Amino acid sequence: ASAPANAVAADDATAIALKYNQDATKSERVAAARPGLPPEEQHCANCQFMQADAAGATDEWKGCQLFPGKLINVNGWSASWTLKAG
Ligand code: SF4
Repeated sequence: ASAPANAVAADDATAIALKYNQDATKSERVAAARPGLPPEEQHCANCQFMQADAAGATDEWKGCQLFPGKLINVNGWSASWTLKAG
């Protein structure tokens, strides 16, 4: 439940550029509708680019390639998601 001290801020420069919503339920994913899988089934957990092996990862909060020294919620989402197809 509780967010980690280093939660990626939704309003971080990176989160802005990426449109990282932190919550997939509220996420613009619905509109952004990335290819691969329907928006409802998209979140960081399924993201090709996610560093699961983040230095400090935990189940709810994994690392994103572009967001070092913070963690993104696995049930969050951003624009450059891409369904894990590799
Ligand atoms: S690139 Fe992937 S892991 Fe990183 S914030 Fe976007 S959806 Fe999440």
